[PDB]
Amino acid sequence: SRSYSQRYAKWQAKFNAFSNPTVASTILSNVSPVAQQNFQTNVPKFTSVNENVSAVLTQYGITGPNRAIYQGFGLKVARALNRIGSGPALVNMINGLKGYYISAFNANPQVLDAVVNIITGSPTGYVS
DNA sequence: TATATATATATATATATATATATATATATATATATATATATATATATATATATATATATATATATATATATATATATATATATATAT
Repeated sequence: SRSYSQRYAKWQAKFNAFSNPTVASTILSNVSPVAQQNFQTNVPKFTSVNENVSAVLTQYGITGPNRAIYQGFGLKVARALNRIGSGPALVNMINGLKGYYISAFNANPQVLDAVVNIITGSPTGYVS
């Protein structure tokens, strides 16, 4: 276990280390092509979500930051999908997620279902 | 010891020719400048008057696009760390 004093102390030491020209460049240049792979591998998956969800939002007349609300929701759905996969667990996730957005951010349930209807292909609850 | 010839100089006497300068007298031509008088042309600037075009900036008014940051609101992805929980 670690107290704040300890949390910070070590954080500082590592931050300092990293800031060193040679340390930063050593690490970053070594993980360059690796990171590139990872970025390329997963990012396109979410871009397509942003696109399709955007299309939906335009059909629903959603503008400004309100689009951003639903986009965040959609992205979250996709995230869970990637880290969990479709089926039961995803259903459990989406149900809670909807509750989160509906009541915490006053997102419109109906539109939220429209978002799910794209990413998953249908509203949740039932697997299909 | 003298004389002669051939070259390298210096002088005594004047003259001539050829080059390198300086002056006395004016004029002419050709170049390198400076001025007196105006005008013209061509370039290098500065100003008086406005306008136009092209570039280098600053602002007044809003909007748009492209990059460099900071924040407001959440979410996502990718990397750099710290922790909460176990493996």
